[PDB]
Amino acid sequence: DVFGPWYLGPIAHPAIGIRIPEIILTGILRAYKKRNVAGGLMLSFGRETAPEWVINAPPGKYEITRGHTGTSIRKYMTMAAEAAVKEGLVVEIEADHLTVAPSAAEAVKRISGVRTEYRMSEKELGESLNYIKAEIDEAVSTGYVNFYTIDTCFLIDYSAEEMSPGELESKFSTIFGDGAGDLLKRYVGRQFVYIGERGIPYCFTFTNEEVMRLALKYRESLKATKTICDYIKSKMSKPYGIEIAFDETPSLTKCKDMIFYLRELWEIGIKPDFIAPNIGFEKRKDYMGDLKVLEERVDKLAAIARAFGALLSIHSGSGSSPYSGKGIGTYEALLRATGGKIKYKISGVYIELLFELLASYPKGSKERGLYEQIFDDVYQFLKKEVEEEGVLASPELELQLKRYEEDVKNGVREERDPRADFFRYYSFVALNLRDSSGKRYLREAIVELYEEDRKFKERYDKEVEALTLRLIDGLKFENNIINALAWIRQF
Ligand code: NI
Repeated sequence: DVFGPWYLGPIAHPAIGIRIPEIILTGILRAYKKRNVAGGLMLSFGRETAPEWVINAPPGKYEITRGHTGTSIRKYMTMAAEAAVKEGLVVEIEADHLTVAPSAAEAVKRISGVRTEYRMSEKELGESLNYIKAEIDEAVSTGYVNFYTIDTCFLIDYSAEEMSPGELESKFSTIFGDGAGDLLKRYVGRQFVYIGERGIPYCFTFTNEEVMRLALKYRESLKATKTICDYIKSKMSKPYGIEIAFDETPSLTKCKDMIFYLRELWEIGIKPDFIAPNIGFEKRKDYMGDLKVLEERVDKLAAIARAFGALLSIHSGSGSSPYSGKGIGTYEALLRATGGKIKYKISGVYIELLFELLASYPKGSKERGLYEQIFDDVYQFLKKEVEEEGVLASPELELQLKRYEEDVKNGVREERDPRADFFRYYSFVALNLRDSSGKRYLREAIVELYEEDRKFKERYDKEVEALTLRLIDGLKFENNIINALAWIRQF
């Protein structure tokens, strides 16, 4: 009998972040149980979660952005595993975005519309890797981790695309040496053909110059991915999978880049189950492009991933509102493009939902008082970050803060609107703000409200379940457990 944490393999499934496992797990597991779903439960190792020793550190040691949910790796993994065992459910415990980066604030800025174009030192690379290993150690120590997403997008060298032909060749020869010819031979003068769900065969060929650029573009990303995957392999006594996070990049993912990246991974002995391309999805927004163009693009990239025994993993899955999915028509275009064989990720949307729910109670109520305190403390914390040029300060944040001010001044927007841009993007800091005794006072209050107020618990659980069911029914994950067991049985 199969239940609790299992590695599900490259099969269609939702994977859902649990920023406050205490309040979110009931509604999610209800929905999973109702639609007979094998789902993932996760948090991002670069931003949302952190090791215990980061979480339990005193105020001020670590940037607000590191483990900003207040939820440790041990905690989310143990709570989710144990909840699932208790509910008789198969789930996958995933470590989302193992992120190479100089800081969590940079990893956050990256997905909040902030132009930083920072460049990492060698010591920084080393420490980021050590941070990741330590995070891994905590995951492994729980006995429950099934799956890791690796994010080395910070290491992608965009200068390789702009090098002079003479500089290019010279660097290529020097780096790759006697392996240069082998590397070119894998690609140049070959017609690659990948067939999508549509039945359209897509043709790709490569010039030497293209291969040389791709190779220089991705060498550091590939090397770090290798180091991370070797460390995971050295520590895991149970089977697991890898996802490549390839989505937090400045432009759309190109077909040839992905062919190359997956193939080079393959050459060094890494076969991801999932790859997450940039397809034009943005955090906190319904899809803002042409649905036909989207389907076309996803059909191609899905076909490519398929030939490497992989599915696409869709990040930035939540949209403009907790109720909007990712826009009308968006799920249908993804399903046609993938025949339903797809992994889809959401996380932050559950806290947006929490906050708007609190905001919807009447002034006079404690629920709404709590909301207003959250909003006020966030606003003031961020003003102070801009004021003191703290770690989250940026021109973009400053503008959003001014936009909110202007709008309330001109009666365009009401005070404490949870839809104000700055709050939508930066409300996450609420869960890591601390009182003078260093407690996460707002996260503690939320959990208290939930644990002690029966009517609040009930309404939130219903909203969480409902949101998870919209995702499940929208992307046809109902009964996906069948393929998960077909994978597991093979072992
Ligand atoms: Ni993501």
